Amino acid sequence: LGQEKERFQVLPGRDKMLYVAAQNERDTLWARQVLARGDYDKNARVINENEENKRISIWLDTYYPQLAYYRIHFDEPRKPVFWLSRQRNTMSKKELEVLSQKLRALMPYADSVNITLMDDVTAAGQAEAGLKQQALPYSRRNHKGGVTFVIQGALDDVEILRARQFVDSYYRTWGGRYVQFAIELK
Amino acid sequence: LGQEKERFQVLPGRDKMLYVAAQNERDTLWARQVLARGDYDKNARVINENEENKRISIWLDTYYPQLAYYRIHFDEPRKPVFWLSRQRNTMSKKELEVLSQKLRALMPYADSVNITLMDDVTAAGQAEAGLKQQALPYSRRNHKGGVTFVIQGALDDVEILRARQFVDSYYRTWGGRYVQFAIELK
Amino acid sequence: LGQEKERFQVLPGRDKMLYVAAQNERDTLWARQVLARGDYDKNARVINENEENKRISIWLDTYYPQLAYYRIHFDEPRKPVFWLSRQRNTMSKKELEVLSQKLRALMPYADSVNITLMDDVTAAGQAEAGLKQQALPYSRRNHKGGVTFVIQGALDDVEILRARQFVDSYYRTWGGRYVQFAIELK
Repeated sequence: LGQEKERFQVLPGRDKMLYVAAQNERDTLWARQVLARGDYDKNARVINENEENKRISIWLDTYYPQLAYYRIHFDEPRKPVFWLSRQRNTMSKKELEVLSQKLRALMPYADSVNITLMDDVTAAGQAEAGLKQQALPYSRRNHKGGVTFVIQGALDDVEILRARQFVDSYYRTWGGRYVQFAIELK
Repeated sequence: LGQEKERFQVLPGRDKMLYVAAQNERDTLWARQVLARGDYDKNARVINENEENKRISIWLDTYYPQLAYYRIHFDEPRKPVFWLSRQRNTMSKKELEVLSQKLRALMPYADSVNITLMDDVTAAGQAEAGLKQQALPYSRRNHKGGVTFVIQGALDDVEILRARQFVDSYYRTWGGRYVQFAIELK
Repeated sequence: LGQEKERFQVLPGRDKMLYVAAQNERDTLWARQVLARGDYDKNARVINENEENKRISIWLDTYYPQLAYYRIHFDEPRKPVFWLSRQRNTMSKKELEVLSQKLRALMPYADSVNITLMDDVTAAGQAEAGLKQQALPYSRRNHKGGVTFVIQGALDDVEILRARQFVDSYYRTWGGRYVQFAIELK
């Protein structure tokens, strides 16, 4: 990979394909272009966290429709970590091993998929803390199966930016399936 | 290094790579350019305190998410010092040796990473003292898990500058994870 | 040194480097330029009191952070004198010999570094006397760990100049860590 060794990871697939793991969309596009140039399109794929999370969510929409979960993390791409709700889980260890097996089959570059339970109260508390940290007025509204944090009042361009970066960061960690943020409209 | 011996340090890595330690961003960019010219990009890396602190923080966000800490200092780059909260520490000596080991692995140029406990009350007091030194009006607001110092009133261009330099200096020493500064908006 | 024998001193270093001691910034710049011309940059350094005081202060900020001190004087550059607070000293003779040893190592051109205790009440009294000498109105404000002298009223261009020269002189002798001067704003 050369000077690109820090941006990308090449992983072997169970499907005999090669996977290039990228860190963002701009690297993903560029990497796909390089592939589409040397004609490796049929033999290699470029992956990223955001796309893979969307792709697996589609599959879950049809196979595990009532599933209470957060997000998959790929800090170690050969061993992704699937974050599930601790409070809202209904499945036994055996059923969770089945899910993990089916997730592995969907990600040919993954040795295994670890299912890890995450606390809902913690999920919402980390959202609150980040808003308190920036002395942002907000209302926490608890609904059935989620929480909305409504950010209130006017904010300057800097504060609008700093709040957007917090929100973006939160979603990258937790996904947008449980806690959501919104901006007050008056 | 020649006439550059005072700005940079060359350190060997456990990964067989060479590390050039720089003092600021402008030296870091220039040093990377020199490397990108002689084609040492694949064999040498340029490091600085600010970038390394951000890089390790990312890793801690996922592996030690509840960790109460300040900052890593590199006054001796082969032996960085990781400043942890004395009051908010929950880990035993053994758990702190584990952390230190994992920090070492992340910094191939470090012989060891020393974990040092720093007093929260001291952290906030040094922030206060620096504001008192400049006869700056401020409110200290104690929150849960932090302190905000809100600098009040109008200030002339010189005083705005001298307050920014204090704040910048404070953050370089302590990081921005516990004590924060803000400017009053009226 | 020739006609330059009165402006500069050449001192040998323990590090095998040669040190040129200069009296001001303009001589320091000029001396560095001469060196950067004959290619002695890698073998000789130019030093001055102001820069050396800043350089050692940085080191003390991290190694002796609570240290109550004034300034280092180089009237005899091979034997600098480090002025410490007599009232606010907490260290024993042994601890002060340790400090002196570490200061020596930081100044390869110094045979030894003498640590000398200076009286805080004397430090503030010399500030007062110099202001009384010029029939300057002022308020002495005693704070915790320092004194501010606030110079009051309007002054003509000559008096503004004479007060600036006193202040500049004071700081050169005592540093700016204990007594500070300020100008009243009305």
